[PDB]
Amino acid sequence: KVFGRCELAAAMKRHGLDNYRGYSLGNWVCAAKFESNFNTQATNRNTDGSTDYGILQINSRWWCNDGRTPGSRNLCNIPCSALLSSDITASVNCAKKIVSDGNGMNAWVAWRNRCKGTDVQAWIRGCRL
Ligand SMILES: [Cl-]
Ligand SMILES: [Cl-]
Ligand SMILES: [Cl-]
Ligand SMILES: [Cl-]
Ligand SMILES: [Cl-]
Ligand code: NA
Repeated sequence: KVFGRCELAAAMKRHGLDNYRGYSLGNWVCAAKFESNFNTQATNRNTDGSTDYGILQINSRWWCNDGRTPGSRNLCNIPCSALLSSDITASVNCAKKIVSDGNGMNAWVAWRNRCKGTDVQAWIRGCRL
């Protein structure tokens, strides 16, 4: 599913991400924009052989099981395919664990490089929330 901007903002808020660990909703929308262009089916292989999955490009090295990432963990206790669903529940619940891991949203390199320090409220501007 390719979400609309405000559609995704509303779904993330309903799933409790708004201000989660202090990160306002626009941070999460901005991260999803640059990780996946709001496409739940996005996948991308990493140089180390792991793969990133879903709207927030969650990595099989630590967070989900895809059966082909040697030496990895599955700390969200989910198949990586669950992160591709039209229902964002699994991606949200896993993102909550990731963002609590110590480095906050810096875990998402694209958030650090493209969202951090910017006017992230622009990502939710105009949305009925
Ligand atoms: Cl957009
Ligand atoms: Cl915001
Ligand atoms: Cl594996
Ligand atoms: Cl599995
Ligand atoms: Cl933080
Ligand atoms: Na894994």
